[PDB]
Amino acid sequence: LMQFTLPVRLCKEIELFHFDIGPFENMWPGIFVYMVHRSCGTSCFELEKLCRFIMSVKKNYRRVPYHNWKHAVTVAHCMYAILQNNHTLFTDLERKGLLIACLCHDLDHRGFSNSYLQKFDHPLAALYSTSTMEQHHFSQTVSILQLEGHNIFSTLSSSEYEQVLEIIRKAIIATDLALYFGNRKQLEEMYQTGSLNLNNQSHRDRVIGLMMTACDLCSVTKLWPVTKLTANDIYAEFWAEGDEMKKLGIQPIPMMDRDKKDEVPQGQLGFYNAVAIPCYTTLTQILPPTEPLLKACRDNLSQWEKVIRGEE
Ligand SMILES: Cc1c(Cl)cc(Cl)c2nc(CCc3nc4cc(Cl)ccc4s3)nn12
Ligand SMILES: [Mg+2]
Ligand SMILES: [Zn+2]
Repeated sequence: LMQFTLPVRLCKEIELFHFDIGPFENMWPGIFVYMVHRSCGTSCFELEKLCRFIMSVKKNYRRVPYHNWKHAVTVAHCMYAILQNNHTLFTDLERKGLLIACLCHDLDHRGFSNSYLQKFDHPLAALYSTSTMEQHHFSQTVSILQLEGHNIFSTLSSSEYEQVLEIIRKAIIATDLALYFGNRKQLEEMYQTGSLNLNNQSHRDRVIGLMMTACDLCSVTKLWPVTKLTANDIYAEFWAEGDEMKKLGIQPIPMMDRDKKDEVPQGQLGFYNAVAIPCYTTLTQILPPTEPLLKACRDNLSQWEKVIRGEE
């Protein structure tokens, strides 16, 4: 009967979409367990195995500016908020699988894109020809699930276990933004022609893929100071990749070229209009209680519009 509790401010604000998990690394495991316990149940996982899993997941994130352990927990918290706001829509295995998938979705990221691994000719690019880093993240997740004392799913049947690992695999693969565009277009058509059916497994898969994009991008749904300071970590990676491209004798795209900092504000506008706003719009159409994500995203677009107008 060992409940996790949070100080009052965190207990109230963790329920909101725009919650920031804060700078105290040591509180992030407890924040995650708190979320598993309320979204899934105190009965979902054996506490000792869950803690051991969380700490090995953490040890397998690297000290990179953006694709780090803080990002993992942040993406899990956005999934927690979606799940808590859409209580009755998700199966017991989905609740179990999706927080784990979010915690694991960038395991062992090096701060480089799929594109950079292909141009560098990294061994992973020969092992996994598409969604290269995402196939790796899922491979690291199965490794950790198979360490002694780390099987958090040990009470599921063979077939339930296979179903949860299949939810996790698909959820992690869906965080490849290259796959997002086509997934969102199909969901838009299905919703607008009324063919969307949440009893159809291949439809559920698409909706979970869209949820994973929404959680992965959730920096654009925070309070503006969080959004703006997170953008600094995102560019610190992209600019390092740009430098590594210049070392291979390749002009990087402007997004990755630190010499073109001036173009960031306009680049953020394209990103909100082409990626983020379409993401949270379709999500809000399918799952109305996720509207606060769309509202926060549009508020951050206006802040980037002010940066261009020289008002910030
Ligand atoms: C906020 C955010 C999240 Cl949450 C996730 C991802 Cl993947 C992401 N990518 C970007 C970069 C968007 C872009 N910047 C630039 C900069 C220039 Cl000079 C030229 C073109 C572009 S296009 N922002 N971003
Ligand atoms: Mg990723
Ligand atoms: Zn991510």
